[PDB]
Amino acid sequence: PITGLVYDQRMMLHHNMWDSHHPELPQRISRIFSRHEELRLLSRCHRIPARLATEEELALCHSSKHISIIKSSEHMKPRDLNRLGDEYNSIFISNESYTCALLAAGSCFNSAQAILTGQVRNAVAIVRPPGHHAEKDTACGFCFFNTAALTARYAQSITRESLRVLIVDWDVHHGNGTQHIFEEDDSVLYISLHRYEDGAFFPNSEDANYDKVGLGKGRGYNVNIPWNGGKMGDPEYMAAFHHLVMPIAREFAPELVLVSAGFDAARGDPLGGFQVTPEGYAHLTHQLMSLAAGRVLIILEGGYNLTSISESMSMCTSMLLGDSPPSLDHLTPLKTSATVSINNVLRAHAPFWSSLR
Ligand SMILES: Cc1[nH]c2ccccc2c1CCNCc1ccc(/C=C/C(=O)NO)cc1
Ligand SMILES: [K+]
Ligand SMILES: [K+]
Ligand SMILES: [Zn+2]
Repeated sequence: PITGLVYDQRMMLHHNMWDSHHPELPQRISRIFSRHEELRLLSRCHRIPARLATEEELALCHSSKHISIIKSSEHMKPRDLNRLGDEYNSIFISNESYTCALLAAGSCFNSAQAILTGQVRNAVAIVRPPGHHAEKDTACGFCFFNTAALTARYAQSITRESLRVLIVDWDVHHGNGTQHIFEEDDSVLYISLHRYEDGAFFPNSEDANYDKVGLGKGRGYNVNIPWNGGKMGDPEYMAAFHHLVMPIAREFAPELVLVSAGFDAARGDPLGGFQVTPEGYAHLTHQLMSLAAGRVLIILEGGYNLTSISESMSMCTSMLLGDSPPSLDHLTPLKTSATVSINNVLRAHAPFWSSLR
């Protein structure tokens, strides 16, 4: 019945030297942590310690070349930090970046470890920098290493090779890194809900479209739910969970649920442009809690409204603590394009999941 929570203010050291007003702020995790305390949530949680991930552990998903390059930034002058950052898409690097990335990954490892050994049932991870944009061989979208993808591989390493892990990505952006890493894998099911706008939205690749269902023996284990036609919210995401996410999740029957929990699809986020409410995230969380005997780990990704992400992630923790879900309203009607999007995904994954038809 116990809920774990990991947070370490050392992960605030990662910062943008040239634009201190960059959205991926250090206070993102501190504000969220503060909110948990204000709402009597932190006290009801078991504090899981943070730790450094090992280079051995990074190698579960990342090439040795990529690891060494990011690792070397620890001892770089500001000038070389700048040039290294410009070699990636949307990446800023400081001398503490590599360490914070290791702490973020290491924190989720211990959190995953605590769950699988029954030390806790579920857990929240207030970490930064994010990870789902990080590829095997490169950094991208404020991400250095793919925390979620590494946590899945880590979880399998301390249990069994074929441990069925479901990764749900409700960050408003597509987790391009997490998809590519498990694209041929059937042990790790990847489901992502993301604003798409026919490729006109970060990370601007058609890899995020509904027709990308996986490769080889991984066919059907990659579920892209791409939104088109502007602002989406609770009605759309609940409908997506009702008819796609949860039915596919039950058939897959995961033994561990990892949530790439960005909160930029939240109401009030300057980047996402969506309007998912804290009550909405609570119900998303609650639905996922019915899977894998409640073994759920909520990992922070994006989210750039300090009030929105503090209120939203706190709601998720409240649900994990077993609290009653708040009242959800105005779930009807949906934007028409949302129904169309869900219908395209259903059509695409109908051959692989009988629970859809
Ligand atoms: C959004 C933003 N504000 C800035 C301020 C200074 C420097 C770069 C920036 C950027 C990045 C612009 N590149 C495009 C881009 C890249 C990444 C993202 C967010 C992705 C994300 O965090 N997903 O979880 C959004 C837009
Ligand atoms: K996503
Ligand atoms: K997969
Ligand atoms: Zn995002």
